[PDB]
Amino acid sequence: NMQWFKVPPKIYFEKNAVQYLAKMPDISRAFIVTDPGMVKLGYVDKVLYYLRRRPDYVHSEIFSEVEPDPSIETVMKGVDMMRSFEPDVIIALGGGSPMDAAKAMWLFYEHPTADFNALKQKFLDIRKRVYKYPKLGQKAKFVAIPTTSGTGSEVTSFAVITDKKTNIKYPLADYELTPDVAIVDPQFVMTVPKHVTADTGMDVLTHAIEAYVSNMANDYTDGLAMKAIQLVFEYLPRAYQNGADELAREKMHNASTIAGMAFANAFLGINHSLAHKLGAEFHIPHGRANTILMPHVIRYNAAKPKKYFKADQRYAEIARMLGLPARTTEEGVESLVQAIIKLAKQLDMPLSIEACGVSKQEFESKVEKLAELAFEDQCTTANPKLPLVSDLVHIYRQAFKGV
Amino acid sequence: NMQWFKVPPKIYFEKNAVQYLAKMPDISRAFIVTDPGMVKLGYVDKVLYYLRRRPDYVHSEIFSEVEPDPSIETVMKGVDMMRSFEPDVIIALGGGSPMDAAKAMWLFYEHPTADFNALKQKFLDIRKRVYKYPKLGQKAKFVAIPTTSGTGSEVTSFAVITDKKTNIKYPLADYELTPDVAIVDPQFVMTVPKHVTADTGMDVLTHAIEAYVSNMANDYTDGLAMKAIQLVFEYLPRAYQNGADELAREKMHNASTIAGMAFANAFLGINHSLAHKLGAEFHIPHGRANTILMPHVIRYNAAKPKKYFKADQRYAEIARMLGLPARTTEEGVESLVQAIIKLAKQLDMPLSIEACGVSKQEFESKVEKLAELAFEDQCTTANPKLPLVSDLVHIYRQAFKGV
Ligand SMILES: [Zn+2]
Ligand SMILES: [Zn+2]
Repeated sequence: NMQWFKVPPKIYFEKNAVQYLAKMPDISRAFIVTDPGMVKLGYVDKVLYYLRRRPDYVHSEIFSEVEPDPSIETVMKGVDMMRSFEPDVIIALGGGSPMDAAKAMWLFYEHPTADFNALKQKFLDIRKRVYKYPKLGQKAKFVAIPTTSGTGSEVTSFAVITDKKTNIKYPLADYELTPDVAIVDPQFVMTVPKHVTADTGMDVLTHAIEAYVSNMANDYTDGLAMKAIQLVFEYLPRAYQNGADELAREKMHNASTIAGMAFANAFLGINHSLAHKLGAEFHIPHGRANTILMPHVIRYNAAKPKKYFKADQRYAEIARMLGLPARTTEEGVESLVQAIIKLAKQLDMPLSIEACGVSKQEFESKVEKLAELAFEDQCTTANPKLPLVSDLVHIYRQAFKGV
Repeated sequence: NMQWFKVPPKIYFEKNAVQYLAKMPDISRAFIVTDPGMVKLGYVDKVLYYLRRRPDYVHSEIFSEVEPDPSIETVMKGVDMMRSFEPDVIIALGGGSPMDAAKAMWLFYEHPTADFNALKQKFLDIRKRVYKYPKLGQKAKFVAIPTTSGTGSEVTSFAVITDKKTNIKYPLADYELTPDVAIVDPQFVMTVPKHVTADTGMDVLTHAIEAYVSNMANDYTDGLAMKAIQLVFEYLPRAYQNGADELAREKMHNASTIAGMAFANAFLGINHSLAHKLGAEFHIPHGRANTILMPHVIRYNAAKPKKYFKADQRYAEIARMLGLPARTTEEGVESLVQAIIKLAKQLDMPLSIEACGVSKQEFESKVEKLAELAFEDQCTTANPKLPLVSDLVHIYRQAFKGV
């Protein structure tokens, strides 16, 4: 009946936070996990530069062959290199893919006695307050360095790896995979194109709102989630209109992590469940799908359940702090909805599934399937109210019309 | 030029959070550091109860001879017992005194090669972003369990130990003393008398406000500080009027830790500097002294410096979020001041140094001394603007009249 709050014990941020790698104690062998993109932009060179500046010599190995939605094959390939190389630090540089991929290798590197076939079956129960295999004695430290703003994976214990010969998406639980250090350096976000600045920027906002109305929300996550929401409405338009705006980028990158610290402990809701499946089926970007769904999900969650429920009031708290009309809970909710629609328009994002290129026959033929899968999504468990599959169908249909 | 944010990697909270000690992995020998008060209330029995419920036998040693403002003699006495007992977990149960005392023993237990005479001279530079002696390989885990709401010491790396044959107060730096686990259980706060509920409750508010206008404030600490401020204005009156109010106690205990997470990284200001010396000289309780000074310190810090300064605007942000009139920065500031005066009155607290029993001759004879010492206080370094000793004299004089 108790609750817990967990984050990386050290988060370094502001520009050139990456320079900590020149100061970080007790590291002689670094295993860098990333993708070809970060290598292309010389971001890996940036990391290696500060390791060279250490008084003692540092041997480094690079693992760049990481694909979106990392597979087990990719993981075990990395583990094999790690076991021969034996790093005392693992540096995950990139988006959610290299982050989750690196976390997975870290697990099997530290626990050679672990089997993936076993992990496939055991599921993440978000009611549990202790890891079966927590961090006790590890041979390598884990440093997360996100390059988007963002997934906030640099503060979570969540690692997901796809199977391919099945294609089921498996979250890895029982093992504690929270990074030892998170380096939130905005210099890595400077180059992000504007249409994904908008996508990733709205996922941060979705993470924070969902974390705030989650049935796991607490005093510790509430303040962080609220702050994240504030920062997005303040600087995401600026970051979009001008990606050279250093202040706007610094704020969004922090908001991404702060939103992460909230949902790492409070989890999410059906918005991500609905977006997971909608985006995988029609190849719609994650944050783009979240924006289309948000107006309709908030209205559903705000609807007092058929009959202690507070989701409607909590949505109004966000409006009230945003300085929006919330004299009553009902209008406060709709104010928040309208603010999000305005923002979405500023970022030139679609506001319907139909606007994305999806037919109405292509959609109606898949809606029952996605609704059922969405319900099955782990994130549904933390939604302020457990929905019927029919509730998710209705939301999807409203989302197709748009708003 | 980078910044960092650090907290205990695991914070357990809500009622019966102490039950984690039955689940906490890899502990066979517990060294409990506390004071006679916690033993009297059976709080130590509560801790020992859950250690017994572990599958494996747990040998426990208790160290209760801890006095307010712990001395080095107390520390080295504890270390000697630890070295013979060899605990794999240290449990600090109590207020700031047993917490700081336990942290100090932990240092010398883990680092037998450390000298206090050496630590006396090296000072806490709050510009540094790496510990000279961080947590790498420790033979004992540190569990902090606060019983007041509170000092928030259960999340800081700050340990202070008095000398007596000198009586200089020495913060211990270079060594990383952040607890591995913080257990914020409101069952330990239920019995706190109401006049100290008010004192400790207002110190939380002082920690949060100072952390928010500190020159070290950042996106991560701002959200936490703001949340803390909200919780106090909402539940501190309730906690005062009725100490059996379980919700009010749970909220204040969380607010204490959340305020801690903010100032652990953002530090404080002259309010604590002024309160440290005022309280040590006239034996005025910490939070009681902070309340008398706050109206006058906020007005000073809000005053635009003689000539990027934002302290005035940030004070108004607190008023605005509190729903107070802040149409302009100037009135927003004064609104916050008035809200604090109202609160102080609800808690039946004094509003002047004279109201505490201090004469006007007893005061005027000491004011230069305290002002000079206040300036010298470490906390002054993080104040939004560096004050002259004369500025601190004026504040002290305004505080004597009251408001
Ligand atoms: Zn997301
Ligand atoms: Zn204090």
